[PDB]
Amino acid sequence: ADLKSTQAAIDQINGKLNRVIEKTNEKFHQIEKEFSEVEGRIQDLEKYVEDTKIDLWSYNAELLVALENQHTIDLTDSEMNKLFEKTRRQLRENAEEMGNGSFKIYHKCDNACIESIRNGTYDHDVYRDEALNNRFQIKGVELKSGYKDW
Amino acid sequence: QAADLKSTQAAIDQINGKLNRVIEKTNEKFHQIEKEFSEVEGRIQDLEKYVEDTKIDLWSYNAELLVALENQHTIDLTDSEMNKLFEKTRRQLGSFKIYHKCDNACIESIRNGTYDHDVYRDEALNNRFQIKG
Amino acid sequence: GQAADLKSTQAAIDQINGKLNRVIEKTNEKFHQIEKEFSEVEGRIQDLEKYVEDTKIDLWSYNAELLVALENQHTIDLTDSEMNKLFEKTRRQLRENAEEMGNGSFKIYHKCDNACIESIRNGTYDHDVYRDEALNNRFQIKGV
Repeated sequence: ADLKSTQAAIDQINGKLNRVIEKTNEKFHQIEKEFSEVEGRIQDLEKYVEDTKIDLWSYNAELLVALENQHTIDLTDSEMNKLFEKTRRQLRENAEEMGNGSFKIYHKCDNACIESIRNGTYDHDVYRDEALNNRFQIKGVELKSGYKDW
Repeated sequence: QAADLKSTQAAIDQINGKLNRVIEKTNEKFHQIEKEFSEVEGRIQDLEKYVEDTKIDLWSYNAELLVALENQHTIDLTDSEMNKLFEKTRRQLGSFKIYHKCDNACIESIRNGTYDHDVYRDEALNNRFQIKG
Repeated sequence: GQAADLKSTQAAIDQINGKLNRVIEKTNEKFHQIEKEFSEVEGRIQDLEKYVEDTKIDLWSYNAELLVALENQHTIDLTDSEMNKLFEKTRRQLRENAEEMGNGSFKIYHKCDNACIESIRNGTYDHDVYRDEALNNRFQIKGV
């Protein structure tokens, strides 16, 4: 094997290898970034769902109180107390009880979280396919020993 | 010294061969990953729409019960306490029917939708080629 | 001009093969890590969807119960057209999402068990960060 041609078929292969190395290093970091975004969106959405749930339950508690205050219902009646306890159990889960029973609500999904859920997008990289490497020849030279025909 | 051509060509060809299998398998895998990502992102977008529809319909119901009670003169939505409840519903919001952002297909997908989850076929390590010389 | 030295060539070839095999093993491994993370993300979205369904039916069940209490209390008459639409909206949900135990009685079954709930609040994804492979340097086969 000729040295010149041999180190050419070696530099060619190596250059192709180095492109594949550089591109995969790159693509993997993109893929990692995309995952963090998707995962971030899911955590934001989970927060939004919790916030949504708590506000609906807080509302249920507030309606029973408004109706009681105006004497339309009496929360001491058995069936009404049961509904009230249902709301308190769900609120106890969140909020607090600041003694006076009142439940102070705290959102977990801030305005950035809300915006991310509403209009956030994702960095979606598309890999630029790599061209396969052409087959090589490699030139060969004659050993100086033995008969060389005319 | 002096490496035999024939043999050296075989080593180079074994090497280039495996390399091309790697360029090919990774070329494809990355497009599969890109696809699975798009599906995952579509599922999240569809779930967000479902969450919104679920929330809005419950708030629509709250507004509707308030108006029904007022209508039969049980409550007055302008009274301070009642108006606070009424304002919460307005703030969150067919008279009390909001069209769904998550359609039948959207609902089908978030509940039963499957994924194009490609499992990579491990490429074997390339054996050492012993060049004759 | 000159012939390629055997020992140098074998060297240059093993050197390339060594780097390529590192790439093969590392991509093999990374792709499995990527697949595992996809499954986790997908499972989490599925668990969140289930938690939303449970949240939904519990709120609708509450709506239905208040209507019954108000009716029993005679605050509302379910015969009126508007009150009947409210009742239909709550019954509607129970019928689709709960088991009819007879005579308008329903048993609510949750799709998101403990763990599903923990997973949702717990978070955590096996997020692998690839260790960059170094470019391979030029090997000069004895000569030139």
